[PDB]
Amino acid sequence: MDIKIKGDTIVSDKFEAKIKEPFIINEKDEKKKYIAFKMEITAKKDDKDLNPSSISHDYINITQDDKNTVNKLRDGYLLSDKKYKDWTEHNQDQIKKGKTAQAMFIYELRGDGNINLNVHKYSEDKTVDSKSFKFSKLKTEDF
Amino acid sequence: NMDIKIKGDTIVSDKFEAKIKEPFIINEKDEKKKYIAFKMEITAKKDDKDLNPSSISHDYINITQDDKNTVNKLRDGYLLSDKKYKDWTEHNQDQIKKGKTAQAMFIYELRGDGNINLNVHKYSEDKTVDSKSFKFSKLKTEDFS
Repeated sequence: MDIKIKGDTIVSDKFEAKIKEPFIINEKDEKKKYIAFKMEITAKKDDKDLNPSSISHDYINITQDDKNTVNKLRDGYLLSDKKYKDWTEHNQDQIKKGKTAQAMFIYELRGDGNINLNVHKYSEDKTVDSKSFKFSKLKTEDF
Repeated sequence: NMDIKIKGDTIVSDKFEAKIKEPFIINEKDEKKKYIAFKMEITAKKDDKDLNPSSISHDYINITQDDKNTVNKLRDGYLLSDKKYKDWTEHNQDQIKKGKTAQAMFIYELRGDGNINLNVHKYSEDKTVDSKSFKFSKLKTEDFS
């Protein structure tokens, strides 16, 4: 199945995610930082696999530039989430054929280099399209 | 298809060069198992997502160890934690930029106390193309808990 990024929007036969502007969660308690990608995913088929968590798992790689390497970023988990419940409460739940839900995906930052959102077809993780974000210009929310 | 060599203490290919730091044993004291550790300074020579250290070792390196009747293929090791070697393992999965060099470390599960051979083989075919040997007797050995 084929996949693209159109401006600010991921596009596939099965779904479209609108990438809201990402930002840092500064987890002040354990001096760790995450990058958070809010998104408005709208399901285009009826398919139990179409939950946001397994979308991101299935089709998205985040990486972050660094002095000698290009760093793959791990999935982030937050101690609690009263804060973002509005955007996470459906990260596990399937999306109805016509409908749109809010999702948010967290990755564990390491460094301060620019970020790349990559997109890859289901099986193969060769990057098919990408979007980059200047780190310097991302807004940063504490915890 | 791509060609490969060992020059002294260094691996050489069109895509990269690894410097083989002197290897050594991790004695995992908790589960009475030993590993051989190859620290390395890999420097990428192309731009290529496949060029991460893990998949290099996988793609191009066989370790073996001599034994009384056989010559033993050594498995890939995994350590319980790795605060200890984070310096050398944190990038084992990540790609290396066209001109840059990163520290990698590859662990193999020892079986026996025979001498070690590092073999090198082209991408597809695993016929050894070049090799280096290390006398086991003289390797330094670092514990763990």
